[PDB]
Amino acid sequence: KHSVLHLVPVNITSDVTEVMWQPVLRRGRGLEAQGDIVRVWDTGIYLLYSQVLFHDVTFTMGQVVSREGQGRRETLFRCIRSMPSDAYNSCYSAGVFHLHQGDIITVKIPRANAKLSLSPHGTFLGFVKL
Amino acid sequence: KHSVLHLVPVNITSDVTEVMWQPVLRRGRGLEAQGDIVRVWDTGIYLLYSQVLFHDVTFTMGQVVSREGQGRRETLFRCIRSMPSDAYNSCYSAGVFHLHQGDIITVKIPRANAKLSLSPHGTFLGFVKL
Amino acid sequence: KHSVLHLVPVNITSDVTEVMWQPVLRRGRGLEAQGDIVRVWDTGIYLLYSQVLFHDVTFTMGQVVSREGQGRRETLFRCIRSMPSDAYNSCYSAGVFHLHQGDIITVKIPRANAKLSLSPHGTFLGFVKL
Repeated sequence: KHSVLHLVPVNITSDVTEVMWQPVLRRGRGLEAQGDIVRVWDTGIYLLYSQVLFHDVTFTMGQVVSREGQGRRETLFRCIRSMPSDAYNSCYSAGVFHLHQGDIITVKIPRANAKLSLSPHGTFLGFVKL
Repeated sequence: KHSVLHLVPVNITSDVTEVMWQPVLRRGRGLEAQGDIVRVWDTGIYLLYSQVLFHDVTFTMGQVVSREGQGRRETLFRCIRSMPSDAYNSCYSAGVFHLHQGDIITVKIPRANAKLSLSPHGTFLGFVKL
Repeated sequence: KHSVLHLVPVNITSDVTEVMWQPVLRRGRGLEAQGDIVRVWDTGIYLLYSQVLFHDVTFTMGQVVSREGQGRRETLFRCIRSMPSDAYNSCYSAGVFHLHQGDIITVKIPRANAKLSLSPHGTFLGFVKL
């Protein structure tokens, strides 16, 4: 029986845009959403998945998922999508990573006031301890 | 040892298009494909993943994955992709959700006679009990 | 506690382009990267995920993930993405498959000298025994 956390947006805060996250599914207690980041309390291997739904015209959009721990900062994975010059695209990515207690997980979109959907069905972030 | 179900198309039936599903991998017995829906017999937390391969010209395409249970209907997640005006795009999404026995899982594409691939390598639906 | 393998590029080798893979996370011992393929030593059910980050102009890009075992060759899944005529797109796909010891897993891009990113955050391949 695995520990899990599935998070959806509460609001979008504006080089960078981030998402304030709220839990809608939680089992176990080794992970905690604290506003726009997720704290890791339990060292382990986790499946981490991220989707962002973008509405921006023209430019390449994508999210970057990173870990910052005892002294260093590391990108884990990124999703990238070209947008039509006209409108709509979800960007999903996921992978398996060793996370260390004390780690902070960030999901950042490297554009100002990025037009991201608040919809829980389109933009979400989650974890499964493996 | 986890219960799992991986499903692929048998045919595509035409506001809405759906897929008739057939199992190609099954372990355990808490899930059942019944034509264009999947019944959940066992309450639990599941990773649910969905890919659809689209061939439509011009318009935004995407699939919507939902649960209908004791009295209510809920979208779980959606995938969205703009299509070139020219041709080809897979749309993958997945997440972790608490499903209740008696639940019906639907995968719907909100366009008439949507040009979806029957290929099992391009359009598929699956579950892993966590 | 699941066996896992997360692999990233070392270099890209040129009808076909493949990736030479190196492990960055490994638990258990039922899987082995050997250059551009992955050998399966342990029969089981695995979540297999693949992302490729493409930089090619114009044409439809995508990767194909296959298994070759005792006498037969089988596509497992593929990801497909149209590219702008202008630039950038990640293609992620994943699914659950029964793999047999002795199996060889391949990730192929069906274009010559495909412009793929070596970045470990953009192009990766992984496995979780279920």
